[PDB]
Amino acid sequence: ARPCIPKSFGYSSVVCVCNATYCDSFDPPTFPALGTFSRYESTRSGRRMELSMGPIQANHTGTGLLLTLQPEQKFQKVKGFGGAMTDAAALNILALSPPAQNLLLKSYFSEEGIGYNIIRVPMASCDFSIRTYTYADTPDDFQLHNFSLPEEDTKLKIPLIHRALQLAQRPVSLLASPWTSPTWLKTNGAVNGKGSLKGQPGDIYHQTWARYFVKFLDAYAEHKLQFWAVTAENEPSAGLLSGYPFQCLGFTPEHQRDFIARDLGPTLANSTHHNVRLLMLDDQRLLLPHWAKVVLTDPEAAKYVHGIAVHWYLDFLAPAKATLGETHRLFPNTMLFASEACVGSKFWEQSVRLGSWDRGMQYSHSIITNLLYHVVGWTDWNLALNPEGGPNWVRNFVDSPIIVDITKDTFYKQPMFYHLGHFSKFIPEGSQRVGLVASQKNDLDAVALMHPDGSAVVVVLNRSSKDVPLTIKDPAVGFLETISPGYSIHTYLWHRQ
Ligand SMILES: *[C@@H]1O[C@H](CO)[C@@H](O[C@@H]2O[C@H](CO)[C@@H](O)[C@H](O)[C@H]2NC(C)=O)[C@H](O)[C@H]1NC(C)=O
Ligand SMILES: *[C@@H]1O[C@H](CO)[C@@H](O)[C@H](O)[C@H]1NC(C)=O
Repeated sequence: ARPCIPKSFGYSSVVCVCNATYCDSFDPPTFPALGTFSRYESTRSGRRMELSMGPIQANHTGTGLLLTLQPEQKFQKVKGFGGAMTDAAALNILALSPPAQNLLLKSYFSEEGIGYNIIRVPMASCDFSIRTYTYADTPDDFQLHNFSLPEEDTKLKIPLIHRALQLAQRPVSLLASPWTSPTWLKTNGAVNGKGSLKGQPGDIYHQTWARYFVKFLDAYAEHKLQFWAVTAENEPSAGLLSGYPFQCLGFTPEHQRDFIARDLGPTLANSTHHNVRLLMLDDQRLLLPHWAKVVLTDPEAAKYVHGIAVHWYLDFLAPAKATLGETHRLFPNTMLFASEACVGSKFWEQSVRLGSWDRGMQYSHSIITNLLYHVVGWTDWNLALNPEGGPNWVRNFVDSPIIVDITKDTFYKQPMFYHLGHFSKFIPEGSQRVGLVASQKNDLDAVALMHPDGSAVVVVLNRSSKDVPLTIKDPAVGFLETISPGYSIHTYLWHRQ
C-alpha cells in the first residue's frame, strides 16, 4: 500500500520514517494460483519487504544449491511472535500524537503490519521503567489486601494492549514475567543485588509470592485482559550475582523447582486462572540442559510446567545443539519458547544504531536457529525505545526495532523490524516446521514451515556479501529458480494444491 520512506544515520542501511500521517504498510495478503510463488525481499541496499511473483516450473535450470521441501518430515507447531510492552515502550508510544500512535501499533499488530500475536508484560517495574515499584510495596501485607496496579499499568500498558488486540485479526497471547517481589519478601530487603525469597518453599513468604501472581491475573482480568502464560521469574540466575543492578529475585534451579512444586503450581491450580500456562527458566540458554534436568526430573514440579522460556543476548555465543537440542532430547514433551531477545549489550556497541543491517541479520539468524532447534515462539524485548535506548533507570544498553523521536512526532522502523517481520507476518499460530534439505554445504540460513491450510513458507537469509543462485523444489509443484542476493532476506509463499 505505502512504501518505505528511507533515511540514513550513517550506518550500513536505512530506517523507514513514519509520522502522524505516513507509515509504510502492506495490502491485505493475496495468494496466487498453483504454480505461482510470492516473494517478499528486504536488502541492505534498501528494499523493505518488496513483493514479487514468479513461476514454480516443471524443469530445473539451476546447477547450484537445491533446497528440497520435505513436508512429510514434521517438527514443532509455532505459538507465535511478538515483543514486550515495558513501561519504556508504553511511555515512548504514548508520547506520539494519537494518529502516529495508531500507525506504530498497526505496524506491529495489524494484517497491514507484521502480525504480532504475542505481548510480554512485566509484572511491575524492571530496568525499562522510570522508577522501582512493585504492586505491594506496603510491608507485612502477607494476604496482599493492599495489592494494586499503578498508573504504569492502568494509564499506559493496559490501554495500549487493548488497542493492540483491537488492531490484530489474529488472537494475541499475553505472557507475564516478574522481575522482583516486594523487598519485604526478600533476604536483602532491596529490589536488586543478590537476594532470594525469605525462608524456604511452603512458608508464608513463598505462599504470599505465589498469591501475588493470582492477584496480578485478577487485576488484569478486571481490565478484561486474560494471559496465555506466566514465567516463574525473569532471569532467576541474575538475583544470585552480587551487585546485579536491575530488579531481580534469585532462584537456584533447586529453589525454582521447590517454589513451583510447593507454592506457585498449587496456587495457580486452585485459582480461577488455572488455564494460564507456567513457563520455567526465562533465562539464558547456557543454563540448559542443567536447569530443565533439575526442575523437570521432579514429578511434583514437572506436572505444573507447560514449557521452558529462554533468553538470548545476540551479541554473545551459545551453541544451540548442546542447549536447545539436548533439552528437547531429554524433555521432548516440554515446549521451548524464546521469551526475550536483544542486541547492543556490549560496552563498545552503541545502544541504538539507526539503520544497522547487522543487528537485523542477528535477529533473523537467531529466529532461524531457534526454529531449527524445536523453539515454538520468539519474543523481542522493548517494542519501542527513544534514540538513546531509554528510558531505563539503570543504564541504556540495548536496541529496539522501533525508535521514537517525540520532538518530531516521528518513529523509525529499523532493519530488526523487517527481519522480525519476514517471520511474524508469514508464520501464523499453528504453522508447523517441516524438512528442508540442502543438496550441498552452503552459507545460507533457511527454514520451511507449512501453514495450517497446507501452504508453504520458506525464509532464506544471506548474511554474506555474495549473490547465491538457489533452486527450491516442492515435490508436489516443481522448481522455484531464484537468487539470494548478498545481505538479503527473502520470504517465499506458495500454494501446494
Ligand atoms: C510525514 O512524512 C510524509 C512522507 O515523508 C511527508 O509528506 C510529504 O510532504 C512533502 C513536503 O511537505 C511533500 O513534497 C511530499 O510530496 C510528501 N510526501 C508524501 C509521500 O506524501 C510529511 O511531510 C511528513 N510530515 C511532516 C509534518 O513532516
Ligand atoms: C493499606 O494502606 C493503608 C493506607 O495507607 C494503610 O493504612 C494500611 O496499613 C494498609 N493495609 C495493610 C493490610 O497493610
